[PDB]
Amino acid sequence: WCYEVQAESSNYPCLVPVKWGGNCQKDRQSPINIVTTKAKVDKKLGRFFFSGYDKKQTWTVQNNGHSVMMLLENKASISGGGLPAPYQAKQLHLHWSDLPYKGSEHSLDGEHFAMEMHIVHEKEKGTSRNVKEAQDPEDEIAVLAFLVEAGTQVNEGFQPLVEALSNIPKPEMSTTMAESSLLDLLPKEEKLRHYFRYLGSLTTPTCDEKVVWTVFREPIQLHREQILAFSQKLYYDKEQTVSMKDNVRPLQQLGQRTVIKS
Ligand SMILES: [Zn+2]
Repeated sequence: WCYEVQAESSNYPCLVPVKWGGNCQKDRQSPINIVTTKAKVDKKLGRFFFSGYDKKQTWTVQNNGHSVMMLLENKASISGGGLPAPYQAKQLHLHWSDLPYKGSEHSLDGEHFAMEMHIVHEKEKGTSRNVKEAQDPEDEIAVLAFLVEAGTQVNEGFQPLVEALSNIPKPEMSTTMAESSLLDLLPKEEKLRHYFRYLGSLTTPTCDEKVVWTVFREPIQLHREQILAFSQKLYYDKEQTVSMKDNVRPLQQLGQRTVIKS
C-alpha cells in the first residue's frame, strides 16, 4: 500500500489511500478535522499518568519504508486521562512533510501542522466481553498524538532521534539511538492538561477501528532544520531517489461520532 505522493513516483504498483483494503473503507476512521468549538467538555477526562517515560535509555529505531519508528517494547505505560485501564507503550513514529502547513494527519479548525507524532499503546490486561459484540474492542489500542510546528530554539530533546536518521536512509534499516527518555520528546507536563478525545481507527492498513485517540492541544516545537532533517535524510525507495515526506492519510468523515475535550 502507498501514500499518494509515493505512488506517483514509485517504480511498481501499489494501492493509494482511496483504494486501500481492510476496514479502511468503514465508518469510524481517522484522521479527522477537529472543530475545537463543537467538542463537548467532560470532567471525567482527568490528567494522564506516565510510568517509565523519564528513564534515559537506548532505543531501537527503524525505517519501515513508511515512516521512522522506534520500538518501545512495553518499557513504559500510561493511565488516567479517562482511560478505563493502563496501557503499555509498544511503538512510536511520525508523519511529516517539507511544507509547514501540510505535515499532520489531524487538523484543528482546518489548520494542519509541520508533523504529527503517534505513541501507540495497548490495553494492559484482558477484560471479559460478550461474543455478540464487535470482534475487536473499540478502545483496544490507545494512541497519543502530538502536533509539531517550527520554532526558534533547537530542541535538544529531539537531537538524539534526529542524529539516528543518518544511519537508516533506506527501508528495512535499523540502529540504536543515543540514550534518551520518552519525556525528552513531549512538552512539559503542565501543558498536557488540555486534549481532545474520540474513538477511531489506525491511519494505515488494515485501519482497524479499535483505537481511542487523544490529541493534545499544545504543539511540540522543533527548529525548522530539525523538521527538514526527516525529509532530507529518509527515502521511500532503496535506490535513494524518493524522499520520505507527505506520509499522511487524507482526512476522513466524523459521521455519527462526537468529540469531547478536557
Ligand atoms: Zn501513525
